[PDB]
Amino acid sequence: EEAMEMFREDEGYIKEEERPLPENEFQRQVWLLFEYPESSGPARIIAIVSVMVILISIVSFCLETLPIFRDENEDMHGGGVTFHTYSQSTIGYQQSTSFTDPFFIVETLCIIWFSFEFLVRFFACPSKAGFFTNIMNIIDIVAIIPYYVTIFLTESNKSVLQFQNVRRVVQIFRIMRILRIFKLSRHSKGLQILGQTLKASMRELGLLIFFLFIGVILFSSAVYFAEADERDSQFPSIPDAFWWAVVSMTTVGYGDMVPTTIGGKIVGSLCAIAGVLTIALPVPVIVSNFNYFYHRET
Amino acid sequence: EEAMEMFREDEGYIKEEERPLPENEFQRQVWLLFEYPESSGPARIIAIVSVMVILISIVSFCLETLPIFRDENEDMHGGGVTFHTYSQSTIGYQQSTSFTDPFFIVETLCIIWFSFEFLVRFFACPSKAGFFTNIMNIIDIVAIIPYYVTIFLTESNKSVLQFQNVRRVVQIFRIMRILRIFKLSRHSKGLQILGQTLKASMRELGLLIFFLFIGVILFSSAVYFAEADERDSQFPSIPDAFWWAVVSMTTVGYGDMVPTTIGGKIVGSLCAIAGVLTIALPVPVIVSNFNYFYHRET
Amino acid sequence: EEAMEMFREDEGYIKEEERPLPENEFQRQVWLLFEYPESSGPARIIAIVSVMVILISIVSFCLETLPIFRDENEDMHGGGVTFHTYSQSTIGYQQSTSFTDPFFIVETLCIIWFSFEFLVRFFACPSKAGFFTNIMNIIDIVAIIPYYVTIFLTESNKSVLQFQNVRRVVQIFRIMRILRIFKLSRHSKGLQILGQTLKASMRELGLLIFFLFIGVILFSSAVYFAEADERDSQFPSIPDAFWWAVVSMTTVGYGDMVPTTIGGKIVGSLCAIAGVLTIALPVPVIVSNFNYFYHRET
Amino acid sequence: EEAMEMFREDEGYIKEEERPLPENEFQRQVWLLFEYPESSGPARIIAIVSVMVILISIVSFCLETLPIFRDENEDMHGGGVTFHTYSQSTIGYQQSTSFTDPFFIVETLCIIWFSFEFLVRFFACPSKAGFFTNIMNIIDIVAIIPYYVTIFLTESNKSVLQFQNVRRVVQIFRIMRILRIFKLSRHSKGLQILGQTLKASMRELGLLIFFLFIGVILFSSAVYFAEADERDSQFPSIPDAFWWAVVSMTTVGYGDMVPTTIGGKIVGSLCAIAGVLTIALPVPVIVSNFNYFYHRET
Repeated sequence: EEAMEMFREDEGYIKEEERPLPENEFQRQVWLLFEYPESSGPARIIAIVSVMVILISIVSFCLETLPIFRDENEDMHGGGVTFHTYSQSTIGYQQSTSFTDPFFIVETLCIIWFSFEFLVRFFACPSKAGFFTNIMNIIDIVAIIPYYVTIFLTESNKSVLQFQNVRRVVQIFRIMRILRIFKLSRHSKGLQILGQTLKASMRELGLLIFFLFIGVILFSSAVYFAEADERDSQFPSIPDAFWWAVVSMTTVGYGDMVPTTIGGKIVGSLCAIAGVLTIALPVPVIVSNFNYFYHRET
Repeated sequence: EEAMEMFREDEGYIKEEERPLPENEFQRQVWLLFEYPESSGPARIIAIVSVMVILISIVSFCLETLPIFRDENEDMHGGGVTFHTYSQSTIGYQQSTSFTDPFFIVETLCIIWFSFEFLVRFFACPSKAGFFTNIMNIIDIVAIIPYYVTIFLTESNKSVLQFQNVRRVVQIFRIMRILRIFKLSRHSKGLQILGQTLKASMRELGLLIFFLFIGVILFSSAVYFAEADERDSQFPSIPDAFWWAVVSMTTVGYGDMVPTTIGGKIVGSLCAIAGVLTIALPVPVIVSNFNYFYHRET
Repeated sequence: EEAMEMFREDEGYIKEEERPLPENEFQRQVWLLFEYPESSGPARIIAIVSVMVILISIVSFCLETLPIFRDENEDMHGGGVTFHTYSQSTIGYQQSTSFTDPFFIVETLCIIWFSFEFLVRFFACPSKAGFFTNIMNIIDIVAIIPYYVTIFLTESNKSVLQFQNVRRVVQIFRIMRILRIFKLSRHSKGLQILGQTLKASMRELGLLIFFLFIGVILFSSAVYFAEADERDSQFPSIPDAFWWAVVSMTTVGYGDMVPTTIGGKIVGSLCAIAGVLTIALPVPVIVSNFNYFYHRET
Repeated sequence: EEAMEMFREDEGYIKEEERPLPENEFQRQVWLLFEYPESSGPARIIAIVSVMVILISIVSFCLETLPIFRDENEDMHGGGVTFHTYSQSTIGYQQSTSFTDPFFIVETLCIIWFSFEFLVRFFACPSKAGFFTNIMNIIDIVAIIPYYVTIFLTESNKSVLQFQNVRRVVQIFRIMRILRIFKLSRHSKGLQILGQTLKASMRELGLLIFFLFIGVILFSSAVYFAEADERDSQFPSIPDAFWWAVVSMTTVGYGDMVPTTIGGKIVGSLCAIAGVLTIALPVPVIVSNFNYFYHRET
């Protein structure tokens, strides 16, 4: 049994996964209801629920921004900014105990599900200390927080001049809601394969960014000086032209700004070729890993 | 003979195709005239006809939309909308027993060929009940339908206020004519290989769309809030910015809308790289299958 | 010696190249001076000359079009059209026995080299009948012809009303000069490998064009009807939208015309993905051949 | 020991690296402090310093161009040109013994490090003659020079009418500062793998450029004549259209100029496909080498 384990690790057939139960025999049993969808029919249903749950939050998150509805705000004409209208304009919902804001309800509804997932999952974990080394528990935590950041801003604060301390910092938090989408990782097998391919390429991915950081700087400058002697130049500075080379090394290619001089085109056309020769060097490094981690289940 | 068949299936040399005739001995014989082009010279000719047939419909379909001819319509100046002018403007041809509309003739001509293909092929099929599991018979059916839907709209309807019930539903049908192009599958060997490669990738293709659906939502939002505090922003909402990230993860890159702020470019430039790292993960999954299904004839 | 040749052909080590000399013993000897650069120092020199010759013609061809010089034409203001100014405006040079046009000299100089290559190569060929099956002799012929087509229009014609018979047909010929660039094939080893890779892919390349021809039609139509109900639509017809889908299946992506409606974007964004899934299916079919034909010299 | 070395070279396990010390025993000992970071803690620190050094110069180089600061120049309004304001406008810093220009200090500070790297590295080299064959010493030299070219222009010249001799030649030098970024090659292992992959591809890379040079010329001309008979054409000449085909063979795709005629689109759409069939032929030639040179450390 000892030289067989050294054989499979060389082979890579290393599956040491053994889910220990919580030992309560119902603290154990209910734990497996929320750790394994394959134990029963209703065990699937929880996954069937929670996968659908995340989508409901997202559509509710995206529709707040819609100008059928953000133009149907408290500032439907958009004249000033109030302390209570800051929530309708920079938090995207109207907090009220009456809760006439429909989205503010729908936002809140999923959070009740997420904690009752998570907290019940926290109380029934066998491994208590190493709970926060698991990455698929971290996303659970970061999801539920700007909910509470919203409320403590509303409940605790009864004062003036709070926007001069932190107001766009609140607007940062309105983004960071967006990484609730990573909660699908617990359900998709395939999204974890991305999560492992990146985990197995964190140095070779750094070959890409560093080779692009070289490519950006070299050709942003070299086009800036060939487009230098215009009064009418589209390239005012070199950190303007960092936007230009990533538009043209990644071959997206926009048209917002394009070189105009005879030299700036000759410079500009090398950068089109060299972006192929910068992305494609460490891409098949990655994709061979992803192909390997995909069929590694077989 | 028993352990040889288990050998070839492991190998993949599994060709169990055996075309049974219809047994009529002319019901059988004429069936093979319209199932196999290789039985005779004229057996090729039917395929040589029917391949040329489909093209004639397409050019006749596309030229209806041309403003040498849709501007040479009954509303050549475009003032109003009549019940009979709905056919020339939303069905694309003028139905008449005189049939002065030339395209309306040419459209009708191919349909006579298609049924006389199909209906004769229906009566001479050996497999009678399993006729509608064959996908290359489904396209035959979907081709001939909006022809009849056009006529029943003309024949049965003599009444007022029909556009308030279904008029854009008619305009849907004018699209669905377009999938007559898939009828070439019966003739091209290579188009069926695409039909099989997709048939062997319907989960791994779903890795692509789901990894892109992740990529779209994450960066559409993250550019929306870095482009937030403009009165002059090109990004009014987040479902506006779903158009933006598929223009920029697929590296098409249009120029209709591009970020402008300092933050929106830094967000916007990550999304150029990440679209490479989203398409290219399950593409060589597919292309290895297609290369495998191509030479599988050898 | 017989089962060794069957071995190498299976292997692919099939090099039956045996250059028979012209047998004149100076017709033979001068032949190797103009077929093999490796026989001597001066044998290289002709190859060094003729490679430099082609470039001289090209720069002379491209500079005619330059508006430092085509605006310095006989119609420097561009008011009318003369029969003698047709050469300076649609043949790009001024033919005269004085030949004051400098480019018209430089154009003429190279043709003297090409024939004295070719005609001397014609008279000293061992194989006289199969001379015109060799493709690298066809390019020799097609190069020298529109030179003579230029002169016969000048020399033979002294009459009126020739532009109503053929005038843009002359302008066709001014293009077809451009395939003089393929004359480098006799000199580059690498350009012939492209010439062989295409020669070994003429069916599998046809998988690409036909899969793209499917992709173009299916999405040009499907965006035309989602962009139909505008008075302000960017898509007037469907053969307008053939330009649109090759801008967007090949992911070039211009911005001349982009969909605007909610449906036209959803249609338009599928076509971005599907162009990856159309180019990349028969590309590694080709590139595996090119990699094979490249190192086939080793 | 003799047939083992012939074995490893076939294998490619050829590591003949033997760093001979300078033999001074402190000239030797200090040499390893500036050639090997792995000898000690402080040996790392010099590499930790000098990697951070280069970045400081770059940010200082890029920020000079910023119109928070180049508009805060001596010509903050930009009316004329002085002999002393040429440094603030075309050398990017204000040279003085007072040195009130802050960047001109920060520029100067890094050069003191680079020479004290290099000159100390020069005096302690074992190999003195072949010092300038090593490429990672050339980059050291070309870095430090336009610093001195700046000073000798200021120190030696006290005269008039120097701009009519060389003024944009000075502006050339302001670019050539930019290749100080290649100094990271001594530190990154991965950037040298790029440096070796290009060193192992200098003929096969030339397959790419020459196949593109063919592709550019053939389609720039062929679109010029299909877009010829406009008064309103976007393509004035053929070397205008060299910018067009590299925008469209590399599939960047800008929108600055796009064909408009019916023929110019049919020409223009072939060039989209053919740029895929020109980049992708010698790319996996390269990327296989880079993948090989990456893991060649293992």
